[PDB]
Amino acid sequence: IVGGYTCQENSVPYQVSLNSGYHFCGGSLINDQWVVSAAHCYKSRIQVRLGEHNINVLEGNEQFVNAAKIIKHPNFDRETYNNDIMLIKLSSPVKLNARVATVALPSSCAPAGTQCLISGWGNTLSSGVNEPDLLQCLDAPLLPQADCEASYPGKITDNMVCVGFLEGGKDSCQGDSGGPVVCNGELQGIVSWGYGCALPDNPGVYTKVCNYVDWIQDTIAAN
Ligand SMILES: [Ca+2]
Repeated sequence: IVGGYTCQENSVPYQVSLNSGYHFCGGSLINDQWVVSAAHCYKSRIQVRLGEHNINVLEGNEQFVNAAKIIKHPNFDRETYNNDIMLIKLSSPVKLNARVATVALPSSCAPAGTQCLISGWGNTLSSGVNEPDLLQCLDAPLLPQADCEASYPGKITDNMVCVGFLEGGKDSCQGDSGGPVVCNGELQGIVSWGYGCALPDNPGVYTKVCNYVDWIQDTIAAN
């Protein structure tokens, strides 16, 4: 998260860290045994870490659970990042509590102008790389599709939505990928891609979760 602020300890209890020996992506807990992330964060073996704040220090609220089923969206296109959504079934249900809680699926697609919360342990710089220890937060509005398409000519599909600032400075970045975009208590987006990080006229692009509610539920029920 570039230009964000450090989140209060455990204030985003649905945020999870995908670990493959190191933190590589983020995700959202949608129920005691399922996490939703980005298809581009796929790895054959993943350890999901819940109740995290400081990613490099044991604080007492952590719950490390291994992924049992890693399911990428069948129509994920790695070149366009279309359908960049993935589901992870944990090997066992987690203990839900204050620092480990679920986030709601969207009942509808949020209108442009809605203020959302983005969080993650991704890169904090607009140039170069700096991975933070503490969970970063960012308050950003959902942008109009016209502005999204104008920023990325011929690359924005209807399963993508831009969130952020056209003037730059604040944005999600590598490492935040798979992470949550929560507006009014509902998961509206998933960190997917973007040109650079926090650059003017290049807002972040996110997977439009409201288009996948059915697939999510169907898959959870079928697995
Ligand atoms: Ca920790």
